[PDB]
Amino acid sequence: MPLILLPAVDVVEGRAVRLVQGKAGSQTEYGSAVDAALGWQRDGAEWIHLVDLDAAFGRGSNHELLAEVVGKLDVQVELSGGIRDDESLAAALATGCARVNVGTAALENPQWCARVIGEHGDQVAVGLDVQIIDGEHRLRGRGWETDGGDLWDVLERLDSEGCSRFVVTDITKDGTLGGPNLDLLAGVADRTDAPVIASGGVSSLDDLRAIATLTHRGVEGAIVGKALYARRFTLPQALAAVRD
Ligand SMILES: NC(=O)c1ncn([C@@H]2O[C@H](COP(=O)(O)O)[C@@H](O)[C@H]2O)c1NCNCC(O)[C@H](O)[C@H](O)COP(=O)(O)O
Repeated sequence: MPLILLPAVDVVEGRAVRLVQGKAGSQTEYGSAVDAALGWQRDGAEWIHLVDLDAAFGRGSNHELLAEVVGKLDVQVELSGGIRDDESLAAALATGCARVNVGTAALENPQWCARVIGEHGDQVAVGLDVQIIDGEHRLRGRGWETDGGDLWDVLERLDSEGCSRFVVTDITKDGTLGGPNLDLLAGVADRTDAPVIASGGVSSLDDLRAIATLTHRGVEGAIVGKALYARRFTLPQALAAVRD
């Protein structure tokens, strides 16, 4: 089965934006979130990775707009950002999205996260936001502002709890067009039976072909942000590339 592509729509104040390594001063803007989402759908997206960046950064919410976007889309939505308790989880799922991602909550409230995993199964994936410094793989929460512990210990815990799916980002590569971290992706995929979704750094069609070589090891999909918005390549080119 080919690598699934998930065009990203990261939302700040109703707008589709990109950042370089999550920094405030690096923001590029690409029109309304709804137009971005419908545009990728028109180009053939099977999935949209829809993120509330304001919620992720704890500075506000785009929930009502995101609910409208999910409602308007025919294709499947992976919704993320600020899902950290029973209210926010239920509100996300009530949009009718295909699944959600929790990130910070896996680091800060492992007990809640385990119970959510146990009751929601395939509708909840966990985002692992990784920073590697001197070979030390650390997780980051709260818009990458906090340390969330050792990647490998947390990965094993979530795997033992029956976590359905992992979304793995190298925060150093995110929004850089510097290429994906194939070693990190393989490392995670080899240490869980759960499918892995690659996120961050894709810069070319060759980058997608490289990720596609990991599909047999557990890398089921790839989230693509900047490369699409910055027009490095088109979605149909990308869809064709993961098959060639
Ligand atoms: N500093 C940040 O950018 C950031 N801070 C938090 N998030 C996201 O918030 C969501 C969970 O929020 P919670 O911590 O659970 O409240 C997770 O999906 C987490 O990745 C962040 N990123 C969310 N956006 C993910 C992408 O970066 C995008 O989906 C593409 O993969 C871009 O990569 P590319 O432009 O290099 O292609």
